[PDB]
Amino acid sequence: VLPENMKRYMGRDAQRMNILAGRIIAETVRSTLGPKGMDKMLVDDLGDVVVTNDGVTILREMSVEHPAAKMLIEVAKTQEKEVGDGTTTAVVVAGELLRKAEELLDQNVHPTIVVKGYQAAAQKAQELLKTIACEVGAQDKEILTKIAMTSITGKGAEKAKEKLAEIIVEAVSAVVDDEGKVDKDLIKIEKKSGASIDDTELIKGVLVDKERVSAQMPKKVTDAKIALLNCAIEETASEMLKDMVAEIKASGANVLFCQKGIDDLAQHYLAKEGIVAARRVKKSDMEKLAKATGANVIAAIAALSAQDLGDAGLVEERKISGDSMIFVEECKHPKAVTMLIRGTTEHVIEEVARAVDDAVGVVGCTIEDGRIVSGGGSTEVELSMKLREYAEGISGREQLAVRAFADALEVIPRTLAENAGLDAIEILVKVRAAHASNGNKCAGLNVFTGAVEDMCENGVVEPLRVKTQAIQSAAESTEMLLRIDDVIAAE
Amino acid sequence: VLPENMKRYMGRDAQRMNILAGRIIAETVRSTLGPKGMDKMLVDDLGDVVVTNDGVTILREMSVEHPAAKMLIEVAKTQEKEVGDGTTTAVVVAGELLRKAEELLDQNVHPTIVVKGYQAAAQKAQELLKTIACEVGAQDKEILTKIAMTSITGKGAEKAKEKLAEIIVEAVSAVVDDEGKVDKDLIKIEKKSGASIDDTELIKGVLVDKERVSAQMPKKVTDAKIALLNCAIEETASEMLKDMVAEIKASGANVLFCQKGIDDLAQHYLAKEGIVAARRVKKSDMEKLAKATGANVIAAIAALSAQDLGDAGLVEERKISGDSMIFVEECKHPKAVTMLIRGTTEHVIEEVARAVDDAVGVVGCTIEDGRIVSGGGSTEVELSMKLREYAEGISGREQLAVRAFADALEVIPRTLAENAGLDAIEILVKVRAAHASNGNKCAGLNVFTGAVEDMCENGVVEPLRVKTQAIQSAAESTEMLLRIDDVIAAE
Amino acid sequence: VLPENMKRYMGRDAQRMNILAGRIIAETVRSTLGPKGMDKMLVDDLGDVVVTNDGVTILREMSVEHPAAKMLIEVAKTQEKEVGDGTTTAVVVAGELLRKAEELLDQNVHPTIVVKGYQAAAQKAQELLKTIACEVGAQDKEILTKIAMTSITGKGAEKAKEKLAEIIVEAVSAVVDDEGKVDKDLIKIEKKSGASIDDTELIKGVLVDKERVSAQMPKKVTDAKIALLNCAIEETASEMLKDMVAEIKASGANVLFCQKGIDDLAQHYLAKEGIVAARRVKKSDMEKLAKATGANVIAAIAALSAQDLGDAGLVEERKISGDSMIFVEECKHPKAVTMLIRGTTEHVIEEVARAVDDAVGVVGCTIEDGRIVSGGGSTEVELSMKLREYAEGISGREQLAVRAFADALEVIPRTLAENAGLDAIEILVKVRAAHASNGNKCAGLNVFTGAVEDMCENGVVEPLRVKTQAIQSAAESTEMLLRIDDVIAAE
Amino acid sequence: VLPENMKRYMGRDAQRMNILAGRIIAETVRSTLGPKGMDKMLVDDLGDVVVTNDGVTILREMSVEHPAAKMLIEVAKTQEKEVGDGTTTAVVVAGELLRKAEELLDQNVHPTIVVKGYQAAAQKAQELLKTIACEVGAQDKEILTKIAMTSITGKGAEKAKEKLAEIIVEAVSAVVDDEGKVDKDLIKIEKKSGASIDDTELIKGVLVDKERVSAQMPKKVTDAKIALLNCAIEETASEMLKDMVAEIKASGANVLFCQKGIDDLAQHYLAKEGIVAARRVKKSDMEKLAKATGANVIAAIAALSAQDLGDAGLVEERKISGDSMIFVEECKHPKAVTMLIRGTTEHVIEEVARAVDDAVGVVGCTIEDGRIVSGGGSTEVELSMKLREYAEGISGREQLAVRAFADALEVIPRTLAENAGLDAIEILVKVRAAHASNGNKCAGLNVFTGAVEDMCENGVVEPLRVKTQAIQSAAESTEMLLRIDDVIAAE
Repeated sequence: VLPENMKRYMGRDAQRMNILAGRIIAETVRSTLGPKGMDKMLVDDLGDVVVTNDGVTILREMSVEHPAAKMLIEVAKTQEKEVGDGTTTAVVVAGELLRKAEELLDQNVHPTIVVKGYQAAAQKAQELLKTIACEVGAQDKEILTKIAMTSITGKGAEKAKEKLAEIIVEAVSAVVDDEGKVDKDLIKIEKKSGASIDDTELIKGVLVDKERVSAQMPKKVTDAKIALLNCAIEETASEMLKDMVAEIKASGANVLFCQKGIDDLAQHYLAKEGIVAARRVKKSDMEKLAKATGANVIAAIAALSAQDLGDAGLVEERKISGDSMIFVEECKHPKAVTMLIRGTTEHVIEEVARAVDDAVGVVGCTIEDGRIVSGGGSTEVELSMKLREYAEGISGREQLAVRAFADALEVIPRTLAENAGLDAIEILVKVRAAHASNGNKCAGLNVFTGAVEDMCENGVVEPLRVKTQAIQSAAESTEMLLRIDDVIAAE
Repeated sequence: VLPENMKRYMGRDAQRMNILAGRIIAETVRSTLGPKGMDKMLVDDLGDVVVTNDGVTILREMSVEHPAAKMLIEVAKTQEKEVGDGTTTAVVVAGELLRKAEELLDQNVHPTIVVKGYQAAAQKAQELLKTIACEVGAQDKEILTKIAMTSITGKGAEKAKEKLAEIIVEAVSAVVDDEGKVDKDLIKIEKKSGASIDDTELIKGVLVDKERVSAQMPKKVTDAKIALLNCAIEETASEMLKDMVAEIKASGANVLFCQKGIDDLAQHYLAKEGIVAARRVKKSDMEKLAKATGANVIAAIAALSAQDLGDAGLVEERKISGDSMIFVEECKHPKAVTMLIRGTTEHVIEEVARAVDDAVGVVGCTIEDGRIVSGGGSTEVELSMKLREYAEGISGREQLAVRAFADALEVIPRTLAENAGLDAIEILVKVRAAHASNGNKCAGLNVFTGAVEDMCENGVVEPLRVKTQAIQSAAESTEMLLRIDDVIAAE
Repeated sequence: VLPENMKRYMGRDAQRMNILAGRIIAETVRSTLGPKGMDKMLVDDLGDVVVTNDGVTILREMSVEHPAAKMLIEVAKTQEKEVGDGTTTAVVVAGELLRKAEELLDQNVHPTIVVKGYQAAAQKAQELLKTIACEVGAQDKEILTKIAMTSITGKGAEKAKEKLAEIIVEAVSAVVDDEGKVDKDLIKIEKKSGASIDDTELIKGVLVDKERVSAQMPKKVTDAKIALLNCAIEETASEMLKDMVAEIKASGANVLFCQKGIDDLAQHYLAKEGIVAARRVKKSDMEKLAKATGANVIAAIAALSAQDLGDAGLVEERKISGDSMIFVEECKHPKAVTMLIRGTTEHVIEEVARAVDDAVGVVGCTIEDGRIVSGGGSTEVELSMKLREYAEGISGREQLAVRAFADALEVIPRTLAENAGLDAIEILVKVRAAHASNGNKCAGLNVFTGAVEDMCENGVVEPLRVKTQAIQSAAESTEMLLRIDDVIAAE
Repeated sequence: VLPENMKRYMGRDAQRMNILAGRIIAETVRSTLGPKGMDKMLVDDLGDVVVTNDGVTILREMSVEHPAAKMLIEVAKTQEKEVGDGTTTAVVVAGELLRKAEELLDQNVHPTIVVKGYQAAAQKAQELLKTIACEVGAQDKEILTKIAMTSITGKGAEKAKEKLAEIIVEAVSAVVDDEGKVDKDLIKIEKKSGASIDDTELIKGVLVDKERVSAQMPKKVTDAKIALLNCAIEETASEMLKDMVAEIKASGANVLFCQKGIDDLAQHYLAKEGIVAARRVKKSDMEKLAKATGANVIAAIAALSAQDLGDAGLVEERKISGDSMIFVEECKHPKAVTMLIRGTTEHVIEEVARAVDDAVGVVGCTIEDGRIVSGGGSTEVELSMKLREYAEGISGREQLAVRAFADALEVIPRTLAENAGLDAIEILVKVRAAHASNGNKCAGLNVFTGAVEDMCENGVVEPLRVKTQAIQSAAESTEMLLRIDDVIAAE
């Protein structure tokens, strides 16, 4: 039926096969866990080399075959859609949770007991997270930079984490509009090598990596009237093409962004009419320009009127690290901003671009949801403490799964310290002792100095939503696996 | 003749081969039997992963080769066409019934005796079901929610089974029209992630997952005049295309649903005329809109007149979980309603969508047929009791098959308790003892607590039709097999 | 010469090969012999599963290779063309007749003797059948239902054999026209699941499984003027297509049956003119409609005139088991009727449809030929008795073949009782004893109770033609084989 | 040079190879020899099964490879072209004649002696046949039915040989025209199942298996004006096609036979003009109709005039065994007649059709040549007697071949009696004794009773031409072989 080399497992072997498939990914990602964790280099058939620490990105780029690992990927994609960050943590938690479930199955605990115990403990776990959640001001500069920096740290770019936090916090508050909802789509991530990471700046306008199509055209336009055409400026015969250019002139437009190309013949006439133009404009760029300038993207020139033109106070061609780019600024009511990321190398600012793509997200989450929690594994410990007590009240066979559920959380405090090169046993004893006496607001592990520390005092915090989503996704994906006991695959 | 690997059986081996083919499916489905049963993950050649408990769906998606299993599938499809739910139960009953038939053949009971005895006992079985059938009010809220919840339970979504029963009972009574017949086609199943299961609501109108094709177009239309065109709004030259748009305007239409695409050039002119439009409308959507608004779907614009326009009090673009959808509501006499299913994950509400597709069905059956019966295997036990007495009066060789027929019903009480992890022997003794003394309205097994209970008191009931169809289909499909003694297959 | 695997026989081996080829089919069909016989499931390369007891149908669907079995098929097709029923009996009789012929060849009886003896005994056999033939009234309700029921019995549908006999007897007398000839082509066999077998009814008009192509069109037409066009209602441009519709209107036609499709544009204009239409009409349907309404099927609209329109008192769209069908009734002089077969399942009424296709045939034969005979093997016994006496008068070597010819008839009394599970020896002794003393009108075997009974008293009779055709075809096909002693096949 | 499997013989081995090749066919046909002989079933690659006794037909249908057997086939085709019947006899005589020649070659008789002796004896053999030839009246009813019946006997259809002889004798005398020559092409052989062999009748007119193309057209035409067109009645546009129909009407034609198709549009207009039409008319049918009616087959309608129309008193559509056929009768001077052959089965009248194709031939030969001879091997014996005496006068080595030539004739008296199952030795002694004493008009073997009888008294005779052609063809084809001593074949 199947290619010679392909193997099949069934019944209890299908269960172990599935846990092992989950173990392959879970083991792969848990080595990237933490600020002191490693990264993966994925190299495709075409020679494209992608180096990252992002779990779902690794899972999207690599070649995963087994359905079990493919449903794990779906969980990783949920993590991205909801939080962005914590892609590793989510898989690691679910990984150990599955290991504990398989140990229960080995201990002759019926799958219906494992499911019940997990779903029970997860319901209380989220109640406990909401109980220990610390309320903060949605627009508090301090916590806004604390959330941001938490994600930033453990990266080479953390040398400028103060500048990075500044740019992201301001960008979020800029685009939040009302009080409030943060739409990431209002902030563009633009990256150009040159200068360093400290130089990165937020530009309240639209910056595109385009130049003025002809050396004969003006290098700047003031009180700019922006026209957006998706139809190429290409017409046979210079008489009709000239009329086209005269029609663009007739609109009162001074700046022309064409999604498609512009014929060299048209570029001559466009220059004669004093019209500055940029061709081959990205679909995204056409949209950002419409958002900022209020320009209306027109299909057919016949539909283009003076009322379809957008406004910009100044559209100017500027050079950065030698490269000519167009800055669209001083717009009446720009609904888009551009973050210009600087750095010593393209590949460095490629990492920064992704790092801040997350940071700008989690800061927005912190504003939208005014509950944050301490990091360094403090919450996971709190949950281990209280759920162990709950397990005793629950009793029966269910107490077996509930105890394992709570204990599963210890893979994070442990593997974190393991990647830090710390004593797995002693760290866990000293952290749990310090947590138990001092509290959750006086705990967690600082792998940066290699000692138990007050994570909250040190500004090591993360949104409640991140923590509760991690529990939600992990628990329901574990139950998902547990619900399946028969795999029917086509050839 | 046949590919090396393919095997052939003949005569008595063809009989055993056929029973074994039926055993393969019957064994596969009986593991999914009950609220505490498992589910199957079917993964095709393209990577599509489908996780379900539905028997016929499993049989449609999987690759079945043997003609015997393919005719079993036809039985499973009959179960869907008639009842929807109970796809597993029907196969399991028929499975054991075939096993009992093969035991009779082993006991040297002529196939004509097995057929006669089964057809005889099945005739009395349906008389017995009609005898024990409990009459209920067709519009009794209580029994309507009891039928609904019976199907709902054993699912993760049962946490909100009260909300789900509420939505389905109201939806059925809404579309029933006269007293009465329930047409499922009048209720749309729409599912969008966001919120939870408690939030699911019934919208007396038509909701489609479409947006306003241009940002320039109005976001809502009051006293809406809906036009339905299946011809794409695509015409070479802006003069003729403009005339087309002017012709749509001429109708008095304000809302335009086009089954095909709308050219960007047309979208400009449509906006200029204040016409709101949605393109690429699904064939189903074009029909639901015609049903609700009374709009007449027009092929050629030449045929479109003002008399072909449908009415809606308000057609409005609303965002749900960020996604823009069109709500068509306040129609004069809407003949279609939309059930908007909410939940924390797309894959969760994918299961809810199917769960309520059945629930809305069986509630409609309960209204149309005012007879319901107790669940938990109580009927199957009653039948075992009375048919054993009947068997004694029948006598001859026929009594052998009649006794086996009645005993075959015990696979359900047994496998149910087996999936529950209960004592197969003791449960059956305690249930049959409790049934015999207390009655059928004071019996059945509650696998939810793992004890014999009053299923009727607990609202664990199902339509008589479900139970009688299970007997009808199983008995005639067993006889079908029994009638065939020679398999003639092409290469 | 031939593919490795293919075998060749010659001379006396060609004779045995041919008898064995005849034995393969004869043995296959004799297991289906009788009301208590079995059926065959034929499954082709495409997955099509056909379950039947009809001999020629089995022979048409299966893959027969040997020329000898292919000429046997030709005999089976003659049986269908003449009688319809008795497809098994004919082959079984010929099968044993060939076995007896091969025994004679083994006994060193020259093929010219075997041929002479068979042709001699067959000439007297038909004289004997005409001698014992019982004359009945051509329009006697009683014998008409007896002939019908004889064919019907031994089927699951026999539970309603009284309703079925009623429908067929009335349908035959309805279409017989003069006194008389019954043309089966005047009775349509239509089958729709829903209800049961008792509900089957005869509709003196034409019922087609078509709906009203548009929801805008009238759902019924009174004093209907039916138009029949085989040209599709498809014309480029709405001006010419409108003129086409106006031309149909001009005819005075109110109902339009188009053999081909109808363009959606035309469906709009057709509705505007109040013309009801059905497209994709089957070639057969176009003919039945012409027969009933007297409508003239027109190729080109140019040829269509008001004189070409047929009449129906009422053409109405009605729903049955939910499905929309068109009933064409109250026609002035309908020359076609439709039998609407009801039942609990499509596959059940698929069997009923074939069962009554035969029943309506043999009743027509009984009317056309006023001679019928008793069943249960009574005639075959009578023939064994008298031909044994004739054999003695004939003498010589010819008497050897004549004795074997008469004895060959015993395969039917025997295999019938064998399929019934009765004593092959004792049954034959008790039947022949009862026949010899009481007569042919006081004999035959009742396999329904498993005892010798008066088949005539019990209404177990069949047309003389059936019995005499069985002898004619079997004898001449045996002689056919006997005449061939050399097989010359191409590669 | 040649495919592995192919063999080559040379010199004396080429001679034996050639005799063996002739023996293969000669042995194959001699089993079909006589009224009590067998037949052959030839089955091709497409599944076509042809059962016959005709030698040349067997040789045409089978696959013959060897050049020697292929030249034997040419002899068999000469037999058909000249006589028709006696295809077996001719080969058998030549077969033994070749065997006797090979025995002579074995006896060291030079091929020049074998040739000389055969050519010598064959010259006297034909003189002897003309000497014993019995003169009969060319139009003597009695001998005309005797010749006919001789060919007819030994067939299942001989039960009606009196009816068959009647039809053929009348048909021949009908078409003979002058005194005389019989042209078989003037008699059509038409066969339709239904009725029996006694019912076969001769229709002095033309019967074709065609119907009236439209139900709207007249079913009969009196004083019919027949038009013959080989151009299809197919014209784009109804205006030009109508003019075409009007042009046919203009001719005065009432009946139209079109060799090609007739468009449905034309069939409408043809009916409106009262023109009856039949399409797809066979090329042969177009010719027979021209012969009978005197109608002139026209290519282009432009060439069709009123003078080209043929006459028939009545052209009428009649049903036979249900099938609609056209009878063209009462023509002024019909030059064609149709023999309508009836019978219980298509395959039976397929044999009758060929049987009478010969019978009508040999009766014509008997009229054209007023010499006939006795059958039953009487002539062959006479020749053995006289040629033995001649051999003695001839002497030398030539006498060896001449003796063998005469003795070769004994294969017919012998193999005939062998197929009859009679004593090969005793029969030949009793026949030769009876012949020698009583004469040739008082001899021959009657295989029908299995005794020597007076063949002439019993009406067992055949045309002299048949007998003399058998000698001519056999002798010259033997010499042909004898003349070749070297076979040069291409790869």
